[PDB]
Amino acid sequence: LNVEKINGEWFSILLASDKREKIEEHGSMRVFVEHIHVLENSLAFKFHTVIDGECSEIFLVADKTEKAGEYSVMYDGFNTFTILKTDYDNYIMFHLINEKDGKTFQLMELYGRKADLNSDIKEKFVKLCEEHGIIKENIIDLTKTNRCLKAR
Ligand SMILES: CCCC[C@H](CC)CO
Ligand SMILES: [Cl-]
Repeated sequence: LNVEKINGEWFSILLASDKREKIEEHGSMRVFVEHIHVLENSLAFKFHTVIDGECSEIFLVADKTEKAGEYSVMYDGFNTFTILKTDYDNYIMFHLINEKDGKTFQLMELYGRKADLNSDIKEKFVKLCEEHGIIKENIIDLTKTNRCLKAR
């Protein structure tokens, strides 16, 4: 991974979790990326989210941890994440682990440089989710939901 090449604008495409409530319409992890800025020691994200039907912004900065490739950020508990796969100019796949209260769950996210991605890429993501114990019923195609695109 050449992390500098993930800089710039992205769209949230598929969102998946082994704790489905977290990514349902009112879940804390139901956020829609707008950009990722690469800094020397971190990744700075801008997201939108819907709160009571209205779009709103969320900004997070994730710091490099002591494990190469891994980043951490506080948001609804303590999160660590890695980049699973990317071609830089079309798709990126993230894997995240949340811890809160002694409990954990996984999130996986597929982002695109455009507002949609083709079915081949989506199906490959779905298979990768399954490989992490995230079942097909726990993968949401955000392109058929409110992603706050009008707010970008
Ligand atoms: C890299 C994943 C960012 C995930 C996000 C904020 C922690 C929630 O969907
Ligand atoms: Cl939308």
